[PDB]
Formats: sequence, C-alpha cells, structure tokens
Amino acid sequence: DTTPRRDAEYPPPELLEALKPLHDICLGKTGVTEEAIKKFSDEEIHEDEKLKCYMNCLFHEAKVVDDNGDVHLEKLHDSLPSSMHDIAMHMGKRCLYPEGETLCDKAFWLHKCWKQSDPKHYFLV
Amino acid sequence: DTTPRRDAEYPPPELLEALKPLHDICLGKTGVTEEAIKKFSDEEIHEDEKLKCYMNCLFHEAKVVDDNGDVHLEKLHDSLPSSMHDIAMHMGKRCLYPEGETLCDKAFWLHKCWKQSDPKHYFLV
Ligand SMILES: CCN(CC)C(=O)c1cccc(C)c1
Ligand SMILES: CCN(CC)C(=O)c1cccc(C)c1
Ligand SMILES: [Cl-]
Ligand SMILES: [Cl-]
Ligand SMILES: [Mg+2]
Ligand SMILES: [Mg+2]
Repeated sequence: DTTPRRDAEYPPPELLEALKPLHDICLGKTGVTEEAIKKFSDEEIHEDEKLKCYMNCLFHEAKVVDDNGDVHLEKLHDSLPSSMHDIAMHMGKRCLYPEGETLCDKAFWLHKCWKQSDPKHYFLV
Repeated sequence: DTTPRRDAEYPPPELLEALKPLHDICLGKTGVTEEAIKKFSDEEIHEDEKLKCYMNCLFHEAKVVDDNGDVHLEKLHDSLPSSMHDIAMHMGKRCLYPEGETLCDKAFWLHKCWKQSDPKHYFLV
C-alpha cells in the first residue's frame, strides 16, 4: 500500500514536535510554501527549487550533515525515534549515494528516493 | 549471541560456492594465507596487510565497487542472497562510510566494522 500513513502514532509525534522549530527556521530562510511541503509529503513528488533547499536546510539545522554539508546517513538515523529505525533503514537502503550538483539537489535526491521507496511512511513537515 | 554461526544452512552454501572462484583469484593476487582468512572469519579481528588486500580484491572481482574501486554498498547488498538481506542491513547500518588511505585499508575497515557489529553472522571465505 502506497497511501501516506498519517495518524496519532505515525509520523512519531515527538519527531513532528522536534521538527517544528526547524521548519520555522528553514521555511523563513528559503521562502518555500507550506503548500509545497504538504504536497511533497502527502501527494505527488514535485519539483520546487525552494523546497529542495528547504530539505537541505532541515538536514543542516538538525546537525545530520558532515563537514561539507552532505547528509550523514548514520547521524540522521541516530536522530530519528527508535520506533521508526527499521522503516527508515528500509526506506534508505537503495538511497545511499545522493546525486546532484548542489547540496539542495542532493537533499532533494534523498527525499525523492525515500518517497519512491516507501510512500506510505515517507513524510515531510 | 556473539559466537560465529557455522552450520549446514549458514553461511548460505550457494554463496560459499559462488565465492570459491573469487577466493582462488584473490588469494593468488594478494598472497594472503588460507589460515589468515579463517582466523578473521571465525576467531578474532587481526591486521594482516595481505588479508586487507584480499578483502579489497573480493569486492573488485565480485563487481561491487564504483568507478574508483570503492565499495558500493547497494551493489553489494544486491549480490547477497535474500536470506542474508536483513542480517546485512543491520550489520552495515553503522558501517556506511569506510575510513582509510588505500582501497585495502577501506576494505578492511568495512570487514572489521561488520564483524564488530554482528560477529555471529559475519564470515569471510
Ligand atoms: C543508516 C540508515 N540508512 C542506511 C540504509 C539510511 O539510508 C537512512 C538513515 C536515516 C533515515 C533514512 C530515511 C534512511
Ligand atoms: C544496503 C545495505 N547496507 C546499508 C545499511 C549495508 O551497509 C550493507 C550492504 C551489503 C552488505 C553488508 C554487510 C552491509
Ligand atoms: Cl509521485
Ligand atoms: Cl533488503
Ligand atoms: Mg598475522
Ligand atoms: Mg598502509
């Protein structure tokens, strides 16, 4: 099943809460719309350059990046609730090696790869 | 459970069979001993420089490397039987980013990291 799962247990409320201030920071900086975030989360994969940089910004603000600003998938995994560790692993197992010229391109590459892999459990806020 | 699992079912016999010709090639190329391989597989981590290159050679001969000879973990995962997929996932989840000067160093880094992560299922032939 590919329908996004959105209920009281998933996405983990603690992760949603933790992401709220990072959302404020990154939406402020990039000027992405809330609509574009919601559509990417719950509807079709779509192209929006500010959204790509919004995705990069969340990784940077969450401190899940290396010295070059590239996503460090282990740091990212560590930062997620343990309840979603297995789902996350499977979502990212064919998404190890982002491609793209810029950090925004590579961040978007990751989100798109995850959403293609597990659209039910992929989300973005 | 940290003791190496060695029985008629695991390691998968079909994988051991497929590895045999690669072992012959790579031992010839690198000068590692049969004993050094068995010791690393079943006994303790140890740092034999020819073993490290043997490890690198298997990745090359198995065609699970990128254009620069670095291990491509997705390619590697796809080369393993389904029966090992989950074991390999967990074994590698904190071994994503090898460290080392040479390709032999990085290959050893991976094997050591896998063996530290799951010495029950880690093996080398
Ligand atoms: C270490 C986990 N992993 C390797 C398979 C990942 O790609 C991974 C890490 C964090 C978050 C997501 C969605 C995937
Ligand atoms: C894609 C699987 N993976 C990411 C978690 C790995 O590190 C991985 C891949 C192949 C073989 C082993 C032992 C680990
Ligand atoms: Cl889509
Ligand atoms: Cl798998
Ligand atoms: Mg020795
Ligand atoms: Mg050296």
